[PDB]
Amino acid sequence: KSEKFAFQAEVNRMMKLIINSLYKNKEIFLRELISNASDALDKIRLISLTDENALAGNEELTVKIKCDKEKNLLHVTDTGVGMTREELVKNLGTIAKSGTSEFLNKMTEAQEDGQSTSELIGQFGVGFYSAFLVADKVIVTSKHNNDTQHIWESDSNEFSVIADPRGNTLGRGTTITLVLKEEASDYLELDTIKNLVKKYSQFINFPIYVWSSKTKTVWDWELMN
Ligand SMILES: Nc1nc(Cl)nc2c1ncn2[C@H]1CC[C@@H](CO)O1
Repeated sequence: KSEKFAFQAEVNRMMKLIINSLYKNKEIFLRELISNASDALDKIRLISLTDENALAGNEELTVKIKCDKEKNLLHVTDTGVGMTREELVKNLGTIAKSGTSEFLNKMTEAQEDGQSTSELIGQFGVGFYSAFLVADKVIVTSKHNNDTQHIWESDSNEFSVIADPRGNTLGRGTTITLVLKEEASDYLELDTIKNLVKKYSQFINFPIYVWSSKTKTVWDWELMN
């Protein structure tokens, strides 16, 4: 079943531009993943204004983050609109999305004339690739109302997509899972991530939770808002 794909040339070049742009600010990857989740949440919310059964698969609209230090994984899950198999292949593997080409051009000039590019990335919502600053592997599990649950996975040298054998566990939404580099083990620490989630979510119109503990050990979603 597992079908392999090569990234489109432009995306390879875009990945490199993005990476070298935030290379001294690796922490910004989290802000972009949260921003992406926010976008996905706004889409499903707008769709709910028309489609009455829009939220059936998952009546909540949240962003939930969890550190799995023991597995060296960081997970960013949203109950947003999700992506069908085709959207996983197209949105992550190519520049087809309308204004992505515009970003490639502006981001290239800006970077040339010493202008800030940090805002461009957030502006055109192409911050997903900054995950490769702290991850050796990025896995995107997604469930869209019009398709079954799939998994996209990449080490940046190519990518695969397979139907998720685990069935439909998300309900609706997306999970970005990062297999962190050694140099980034820090992002496995609750205190660190929790701090980042707050410094980058105070402007999100959706509730943002981090799976934290007290310590007898109590585990539950802590609202960072
Ligand atoms: N979390 C995401 N949810 C949805 Cl529905 N789409 C996403 C998400 N993260 C990334 N994408 C899509 C939109 C931008 C594109 C390239 O980063 O991939």
